[PDB]
Amino acid sequence: RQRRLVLVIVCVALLLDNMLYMVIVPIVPDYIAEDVKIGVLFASKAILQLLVNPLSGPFIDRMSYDVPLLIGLGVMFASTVLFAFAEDYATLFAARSLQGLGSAFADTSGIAMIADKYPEEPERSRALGVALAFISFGSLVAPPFGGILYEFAGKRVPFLVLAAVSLFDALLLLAVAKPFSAPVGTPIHRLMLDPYIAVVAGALTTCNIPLAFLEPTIATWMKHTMAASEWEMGMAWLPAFVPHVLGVYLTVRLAARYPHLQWLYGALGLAVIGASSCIVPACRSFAPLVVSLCGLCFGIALVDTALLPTLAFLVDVRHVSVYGSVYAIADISYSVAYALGPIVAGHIVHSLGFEQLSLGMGLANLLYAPVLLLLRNVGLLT
Repeated sequence: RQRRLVLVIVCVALLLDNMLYMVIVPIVPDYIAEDVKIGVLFASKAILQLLVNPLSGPFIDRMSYDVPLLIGLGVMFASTVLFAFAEDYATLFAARSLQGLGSAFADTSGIAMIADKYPEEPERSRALGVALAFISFGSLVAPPFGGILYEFAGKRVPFLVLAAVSLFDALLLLAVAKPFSAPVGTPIHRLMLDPYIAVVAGALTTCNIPLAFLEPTIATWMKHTMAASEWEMGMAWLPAFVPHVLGVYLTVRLAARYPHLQWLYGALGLAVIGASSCIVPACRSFAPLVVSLCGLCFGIALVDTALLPTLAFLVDVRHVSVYGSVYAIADISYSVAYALGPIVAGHIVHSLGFEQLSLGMGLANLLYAPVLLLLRNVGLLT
């Protein structure tokens, strides 16, 4: 028990958190439906994640990661009960913005708590891997079932049930950890100018471009002239979970036998992601495409559970020992591709076609692994 009971509560608060940013995409254009106006609504979540994260950086490391987590959970509960009482454009826009703010306040605090409660070499990696696996189980296998549940019942009862469950989890966390009972960190604008952190931030912002750009342009490529039914459009990302957990487990296991090596895994993951992005075109069948998607999803875990604890290690070694405003920088890095995707992907696909942007993403991905080589002396720093 002890610290382990908190980890389960935080992890579940992230599984249901990622369920909602991706169960509303197929629901939006059943009400409003000239296509540029609907693009901004889908980009509202990531836009607010860039204008609140720098302001919420120093906020997190000032009151021990509890009040920000509770604030984020409350805001997201408020935003969940608003998606089910909405039919017009403005209400959905406001709900999406509130969801983005709640994510920006909650995910960083949860990751910081997980990193703080497990200070050690062989346990922090395991905790972060568990958190990432719980995130992936909510982000990659849930929306297929949520779509069927909405098609059967609707959008009122399930969303209210989700809000009730989120409130239950928040109340459980409040009862377990009591914040209302009787170290100056490094600011972001000076933490950014670190040669050993900018590379990691760039790798994080580069390893997430293919996921942000494949959606929502993969459906119009599946249905267009290649034998696409309706099941194999929502069931094309579900068999993409086993490689992810396998990669997370493999990287966590290999991070213990070899302690020094924490850049080779990132380079290999980036290479795999680039190769998968390059090979995703030119597959005139469902099975090769789903295999390429499997490889693409597997490559991301290698980068994630090899460059996520590296930030904590660096901020502990050559800075002050507070775990905040660093995962905020990581979140800023991660929330740029998702902001740039649903607005530029359609234009790029219409102009150059779904055969050159994929190679461009692959070439960009295979141009940073050499850059990730300036992380060879980490662990020797004194």
